[PDB]
Amino acid sequence: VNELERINCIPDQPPTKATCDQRGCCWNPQGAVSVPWCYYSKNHSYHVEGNLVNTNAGFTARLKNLPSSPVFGSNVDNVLLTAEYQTSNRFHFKLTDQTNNRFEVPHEHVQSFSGNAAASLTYQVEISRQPFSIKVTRRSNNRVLFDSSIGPLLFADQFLQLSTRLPSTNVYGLGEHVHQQYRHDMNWKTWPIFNRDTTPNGNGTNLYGAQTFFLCLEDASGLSFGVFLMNSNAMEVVLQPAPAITYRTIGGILDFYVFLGNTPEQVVQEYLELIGRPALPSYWALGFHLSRYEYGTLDNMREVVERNRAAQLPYDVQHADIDYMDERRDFTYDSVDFKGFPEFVNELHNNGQKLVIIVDPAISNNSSSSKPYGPYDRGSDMKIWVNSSDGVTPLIGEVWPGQTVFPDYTNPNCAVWWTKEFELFHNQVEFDGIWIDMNEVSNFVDGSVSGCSTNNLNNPPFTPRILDGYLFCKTLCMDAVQHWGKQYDIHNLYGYSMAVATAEAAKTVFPNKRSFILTRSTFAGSGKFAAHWLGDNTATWDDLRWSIPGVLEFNLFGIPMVGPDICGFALDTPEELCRRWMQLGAFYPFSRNHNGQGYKDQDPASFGADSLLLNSSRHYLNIRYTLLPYLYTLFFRAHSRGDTVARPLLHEFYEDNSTWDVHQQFLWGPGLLITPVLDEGAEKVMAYVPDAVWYDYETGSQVRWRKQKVEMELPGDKIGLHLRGGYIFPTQQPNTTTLASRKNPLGLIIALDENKEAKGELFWDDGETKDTVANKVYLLCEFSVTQNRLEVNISQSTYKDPNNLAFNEIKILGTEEPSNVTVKHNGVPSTSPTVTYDSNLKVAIITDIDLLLGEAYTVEWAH
Ligand SMILES: *[C@@H]1O[C@H](CO)[C@@H](O[C@@H]2O[C@H](CO)[C@@H](O)[C@H](O)[C@H]2NC(C)=O)[C@H](O)[C@H]1NC(C)=O
Ligand SMILES: *[C@@H]1O[C@H](CO)[C@@H](O[C@H]2O[C@H](CO)[C@@H](O)[C@H](O)[C@H]2NC(C)=O)[C@H](O)[C@H]1NC(C)=O
Ligand SMILES: [O-]S([O-])([O-])O[C@@H](CO)[C@H](O)C[S@+]1C[C@@H](O)[C@H](O)[C@H]1CO
Ligand SMILES: *[C@@H]1O[C@H](CO)[C@@H](O)[C@H](O)[C@H]1NC(C)=O
Repeated sequence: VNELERINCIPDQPPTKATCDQRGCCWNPQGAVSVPWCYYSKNHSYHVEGNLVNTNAGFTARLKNLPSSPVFGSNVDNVLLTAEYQTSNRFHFKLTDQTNNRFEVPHEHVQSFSGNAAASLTYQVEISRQPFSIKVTRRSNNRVLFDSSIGPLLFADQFLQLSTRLPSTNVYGLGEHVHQQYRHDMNWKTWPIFNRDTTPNGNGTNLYGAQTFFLCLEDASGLSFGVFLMNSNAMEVVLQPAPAITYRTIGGILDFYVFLGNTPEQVVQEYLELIGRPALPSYWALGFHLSRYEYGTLDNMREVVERNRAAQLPYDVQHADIDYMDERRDFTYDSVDFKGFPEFVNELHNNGQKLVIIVDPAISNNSSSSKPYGPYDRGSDMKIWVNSSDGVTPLIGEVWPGQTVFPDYTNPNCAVWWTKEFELFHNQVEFDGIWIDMNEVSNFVDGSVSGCSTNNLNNPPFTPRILDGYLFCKTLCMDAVQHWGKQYDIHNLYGYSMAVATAEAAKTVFPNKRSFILTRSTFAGSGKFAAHWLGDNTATWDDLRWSIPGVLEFNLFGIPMVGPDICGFALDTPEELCRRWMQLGAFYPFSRNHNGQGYKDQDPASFGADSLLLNSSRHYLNIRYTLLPYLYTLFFRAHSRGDTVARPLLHEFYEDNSTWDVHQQFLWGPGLLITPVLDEGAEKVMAYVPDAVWYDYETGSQVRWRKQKVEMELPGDKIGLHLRGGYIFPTQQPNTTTLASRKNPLGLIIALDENKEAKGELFWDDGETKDTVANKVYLLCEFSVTQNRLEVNISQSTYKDPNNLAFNEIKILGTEEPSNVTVKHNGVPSTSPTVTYDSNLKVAIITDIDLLLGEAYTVEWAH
């Protein structure tokens, strides 16, 4: 045995020979660090009994256990393998108890498969019988993608395990964690997954969400595949240098999906097709958001709002944290410190801004006849709470307002209660979106106010390496009871179910609008309902650096609208760190400056009306807003096709192995390269310039760099922004809110490639109505440039913006002097455009032009 292939047979304790012998494993302490001293033997697990049986969907096999006696609970003697050739690029297999029904995730989007095995498979599946293994290979080149033969299948009631070899160490995904790097280097590492309120720091613990998907770039040709495990039980994922990955879960079933694609982007598309593509956001939600924990008073909140508006900061959304509530209670505001809250919301709305309020799941149980609490009263009447293990008494915990009960969002009647609570609150306070927090679910006591009973759910035979080492730590008892089942099985689905419910609520509170939902806890598929933020970070340079892989990973997960708390939640932020964080933060898909209780102000204007931080912030936010039609079109593609929005370099440049672990840079879509300074004291960054033509966004000049590391010079007031040759970027003159910006002239930036060609597109709809894509009420155009000619082509035209919008400026990068510029509208010349040329920089700008949005044009020139 090569020691890098050993599968650890004592994951639970320090290795000893007595235990090894007792478990039938192999003993060989003579390895390197982390190499398992005790590991599974070549032949001792399951075997196929009899023949495989062809089915309409695929095949089944009966697997039978070669007798080994109880280690982590009751073992499953007879396992059923069910395999389905669901599509040409998606393989599904599950391992279940032949004789007993077990918990299976009640996912809201994923459906059971009916009908027939797909034609034209890109993959082939091979099963071995003695012992059992399953292998998925790519048909085109026979590359083995999934191969469980490296280790056993373990299948006990509370311990299920399967391993697979991997064809490369280009592995990305898993969550929710702070991985620090984007690529998993595959040296020995265990990642626990169990939704938990915990700090995203350098310790690598389980965090708020549960995301089992990973993507593997097989080679430089771009060929890639992905694996997803549909299991909501506590689990851990073990990486080793074979290279190989092992999934080790303490409940449910092994329900796997394998996705193949020609590019990493196609693997993401295949995954999102299964689990659900992200919601198209409200266009306003792409603006800058400002927030903090404890303004304390409305007067304080208004002062912050007003100084940032005074500074002309692009600034669409104000969040209001639990300090707006009457004693941290949902669906109230503090009639004293937040006296006049309704008038403030009118002021926000009148300035074209939006209000997002925090809502916690936990409901105060403190209600009397003297002092009634309506949400508790109504929730109790409807009987919609999570119950203790008796199945009838609501479970009591403790969160912000004190003792609380917790909504059971898995019960359809709960969402009716939840909706009515929001419709009543909204009559008082006209919020525009909802921030759901503390939904792991997070509890200030362990399990409940009376703790947890000792039993196999609260105290299982095996516990993954979760923070604090008990399942019920800072959450509900594992034997608590909900409509979908016991908390042991569905704990990881609480935040998911809460987002589903909250989205159901938005149907009523915000009729036919998308609104905005931001969630802390997530499961696979939560991006269909909500944005995400990366949680309670800290104002340190480490946190700044760690933000990028977090953003990228959530994009792979189909939650593209993601960002951290810009400047850092915990701690006073240093000015230089906040300045570099706001530069980068202008380019996070979800851009929010948020701050913890007590710390100094970190809103941009608090640094001074004439500070470099404010100046720089406003400069880069105005760039963000200029480019919002490009960003919005990227979200349209994420929603309708499944593309990422914040994208790793390797997704566009996989042919170049220098891009495979770049994590200090990223792209917006295919064309915009963002290079932040992420080091204290630095005025340069060490960056990689991929193999393309690149133009400096601000000046339009073509960089000398191509396919190389560079020291990019970036002074206190600069972040690197380069546009890729071959791409056309739609823009719109910025303003301080998107309500206003969306009325402005549009522009095109044409970044020419080596052949003087470029392509791009623009999606445009009303920016807020739900189902504009489903109901095909939108504009989609395509731009293409070939040497002497720009064509504006209209592929869908069922929305005409009433603001009479037009392209009034075209900037061409990397061009020789155009001359004789002519504009035609469906063939008819022409109106005679002004052209300015910079011969040194090779930039042409065409003005005094009026190309109506939604109309076909040709713009032609000579050299
Ligand atoms: C939690 O306990 C309550 C009782 O406290 C259960 O409420 C039942 O709800 C249905 C209507 O949905 C009624 O028909 C039953 O009569 C209720 N029970 C009683 C005795 O009041 C609720 O079902 C429990 N929840 C779970 C998930 O088991
Ligand atoms: C940005 O939006 C503001 C609204 O906040 C626009 O404000 C002005 O627009 C008109 C001038 O063309 C005035 O007649 C309005 O009264 C005025 N409103 C204000 C400032 O409160 C402004 O034009 C927009 N600017 C850009 C660059 O688009
Ligand atoms: O450390 S402390 O801030 O007190 O509490 C954290 C640990 O439980 C919570 O997650 C903070 S919550 C999440 C944070 O975005 C909100 O601003 C806080 C108030 O709603
Ligand atoms: C790990 O957690 C501890 C608290 O238990 C914290 O003080 C420490 O800073 C963390 N370590 C890292 C590497 O961030």
